[PDB]
Amino acid sequence: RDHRKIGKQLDLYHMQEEAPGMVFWHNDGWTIFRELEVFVRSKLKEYQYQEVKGPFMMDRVLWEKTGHWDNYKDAMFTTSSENREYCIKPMNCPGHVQIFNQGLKSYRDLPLRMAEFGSCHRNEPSGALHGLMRVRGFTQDDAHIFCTEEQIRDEVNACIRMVYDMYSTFGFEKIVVKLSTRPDKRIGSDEMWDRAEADLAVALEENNIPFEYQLGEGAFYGPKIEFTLYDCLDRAWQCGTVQLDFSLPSRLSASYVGEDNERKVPVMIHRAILGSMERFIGILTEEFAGFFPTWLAPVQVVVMNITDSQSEYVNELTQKLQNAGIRVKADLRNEKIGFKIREHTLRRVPYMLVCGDKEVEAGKVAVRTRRGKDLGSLDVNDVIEKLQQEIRSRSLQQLEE
Amino acid sequence: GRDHRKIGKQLDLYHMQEEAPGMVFWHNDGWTIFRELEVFVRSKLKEYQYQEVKGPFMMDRVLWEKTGHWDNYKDAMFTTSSENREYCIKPMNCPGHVQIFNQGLKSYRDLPLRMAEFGSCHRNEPSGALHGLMRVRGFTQDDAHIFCTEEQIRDEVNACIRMVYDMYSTFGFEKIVVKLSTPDKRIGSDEMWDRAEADLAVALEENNIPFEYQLGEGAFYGPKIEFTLYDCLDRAWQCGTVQLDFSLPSRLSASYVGEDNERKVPVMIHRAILGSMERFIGILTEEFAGFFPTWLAPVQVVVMNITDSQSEYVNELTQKLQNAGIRVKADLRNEKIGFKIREHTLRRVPYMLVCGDKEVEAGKVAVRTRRGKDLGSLDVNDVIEKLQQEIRSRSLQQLE
Ligand SMILES: C[C@@H](O)[C@H](N)C(=O)N(CCCCCn1cnc2cc(Br)c(Cl)cc2c1=O)Cc1cccc(-c2ccc3c(c2)CNC3=O)c1
Ligand SMILES: C[C@@H](O)[C@H](N)C(=O)N(CCCCCn1cnc2cc(Br)c(Cl)cc2c1=O)Cc1cccc(-c2ccc3c(c2)CNC3=O)c1
Ligand SMILES: [Zn+2]
Ligand SMILES: [Zn+2]
Repeated sequence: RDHRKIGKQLDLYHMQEEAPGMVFWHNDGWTIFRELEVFVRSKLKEYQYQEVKGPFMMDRVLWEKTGHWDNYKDAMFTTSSENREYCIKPMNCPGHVQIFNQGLKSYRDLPLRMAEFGSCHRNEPSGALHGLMRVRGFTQDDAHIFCTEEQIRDEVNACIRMVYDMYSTFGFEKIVVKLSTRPDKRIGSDEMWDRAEADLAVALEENNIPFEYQLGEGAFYGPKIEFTLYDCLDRAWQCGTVQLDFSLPSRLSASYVGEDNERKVPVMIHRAILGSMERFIGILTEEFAGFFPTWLAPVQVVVMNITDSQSEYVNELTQKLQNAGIRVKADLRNEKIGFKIREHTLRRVPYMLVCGDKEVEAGKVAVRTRRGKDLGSLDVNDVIEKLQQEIRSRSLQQLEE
Repeated sequence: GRDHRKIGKQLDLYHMQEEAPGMVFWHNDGWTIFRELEVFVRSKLKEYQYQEVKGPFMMDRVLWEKTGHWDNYKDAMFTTSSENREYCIKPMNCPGHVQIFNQGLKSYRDLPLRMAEFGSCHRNEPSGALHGLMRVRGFTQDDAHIFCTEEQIRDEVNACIRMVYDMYSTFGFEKIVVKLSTPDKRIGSDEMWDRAEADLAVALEENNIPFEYQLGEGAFYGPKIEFTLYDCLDRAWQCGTVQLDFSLPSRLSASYVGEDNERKVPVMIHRAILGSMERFIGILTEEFAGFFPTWLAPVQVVVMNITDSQSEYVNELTQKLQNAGIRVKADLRNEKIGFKIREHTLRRVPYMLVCGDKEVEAGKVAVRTRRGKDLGSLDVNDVIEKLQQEIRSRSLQQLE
């Protein structure tokens, strides 16, 4: 269960010292990545998020106004052009605000949920890099919610439900939650912090979630909830975060027209559920030990013949699975069936549809799982329908009997 | 008029600001168009048997010096530093494709290798030469690199040519001008070039493509075919390029084991069809004047009521359309039908479905196009089936 080994074995990705902590995604690895994007994208639609794309770099002058510059200048990649310095974004928040500030905003437009698969870059020390876990070039399942103070509880509530919903898909039901409270050096009144910390607390209570405090461990611009998941080895991974921000909107001159017609500053909620797509793929790899659920599998089905006599049955059957939308390959090589099964089992293909003389004559197919189970000879159409159901529902488990 | 900058703001597709010169902020409706365009290309990538990869945002200046590109293009390259090492923010995806190829023992049977990528690229263009989505600093390339044998070239260039006219046809671009670039300075032998310039020439003749030679403007590393498509205003846009590279593979230690077990440096075909995804979206925005084909439209359908009596019938039809894979919104606002229909006609919504008492009673729906054509009250299921076909076929034309 090492993502760096399974990564080389299943030809998912590689990394080089010409680009430290920046992944080269091969075909099969990029297929897992994109299928994860499609999953999150379906949750963005379900939870009523917009999806945007922001530039890779912006003026240092803009990044200076955020108040992150002095603290994290050493971690930020810079580049120059025509006597102007540009930062390579390590965060998507300031870009999301620029999009928000285009056109006059109203109380009617809030809550405004702005998601992005934000390609971010951090100048992290090369010694502290490790595979897909610690990287320089990463992609966040990021979003920023612009809302009123009245709307915070409802929006954090929705973020909490979204976290547990998405984690359940991958079989993560043991979640540790930590609410980080006002730090010694903070912006805003104590009353603002009382309400904000309460808003996160009540939201967790409203979802019947037991949690604990990380005292004074909150950011200077507001308190945060952090979600830690436990894999099948009972190893703790901090992935999810819901962070309140009473600073950045004001800094970058974000405003809307209230119901009383008074120009107000929106509250910003920073939220990431998976956190780093690269790290989460890393975690899933070790979690499943290369046995990715069918919907994530780079190749979901290999249709294979015993002899040359079934070559055209395989081609017709491969075409049907293709048309059904299943990631299917044909193995028509001059090799024994045991060799074919052995090779595709090693590559962790969920299903191997074996076609012999008896399968052709009956219009059926023999299904073998990568675990080595034999489901017997089934009707071709009934099998496709079942594989479609297993993919559509993003099921963790394979076909029974 | 049909300015992509004006339409971009009107339909909330994109914005650009001085804090990021020649860099696009893709808003929700604009990012929807962008992604549908990616899905379209991916459908062609599957059809023409292309694998899809993703490369690093930046690589060491050492690698870009080995390519020979630093020499004359360093002034148009973005550079950053980390731990006393200089890195180049890539203006191209070619070197990164070779690194993926180099990882794994490549044989002659693994050729041809068709490696595609939506390559996030950056070049430091003069700020004065920037305009809209057409000339930018930060762009996205529908790029691919074909690793093939010297003999496989002509066939793999045919596929490329076929793929160009195929993809251009979808958006309704039939007027294409082609140019074969043959230079005083060059790598390798004159016999090599006599076959390389002929591989491109015969491929265009076989396909009955009239082309004009551009003697000199090719490259030292090999010749190129440039494709220029024409919009409804007869404006020229050089979008497609097919470039043969004999240098970069060898210069970046690329090799495959041949049929005779001899280590041969593979030939690299550089191909981009749309070119810049943002520029194409720019051309498309002006071509259609914001009236995007249904399959590209940010919002494809709006379902609306005449009174609060049909509100539930609307919410149900909305769900059935959403379940059918159609981008649909419901308009149950207390506004006159003429107000509603104008707003979605202004937003260039292909289809406006209106639900009156007569529509509810018959299980039907009144269909109006953004062109103002009243198609009348039709069976709900027959409409959804007709809309599905229009989207899944990527039809330029609406229901008449
Ligand atoms: C949730 C999202 O909207 C938010 N914007 C964000 O990105 N956050 C929230 C907390 C910020 C604390 C303060 N903080 C922390 N680190 C910084 C680093 C830099 Br550089 C700069 Cl300029 C600012 C900061 C900064 O404000 C950080 C965040 C959240 C989730 C995963 C990751 C994350 C995950 C994996 C990796 C990395 C980051 C870097 N290398 C990896 O391998 C980062
Ligand atoms: C087809 C694809 O695989 C190919 N590799 C490629 O990227 N090419 C073609 C090969 C010519 C090399 C000459 N050339 C031109 N400019 C450079 C700039 C830099 Br910086 C560097 Cl390092 C090298 C070069 C360089 O070799 C460049 C290419 C192809 C198609 C569209 C565009 C292109 C389209 C739109 C925009 C830009 C570029 C920049 N700003 C825009 O708005 C660029
Ligand atoms: Zn943020
Ligand atoms: Zn190239």
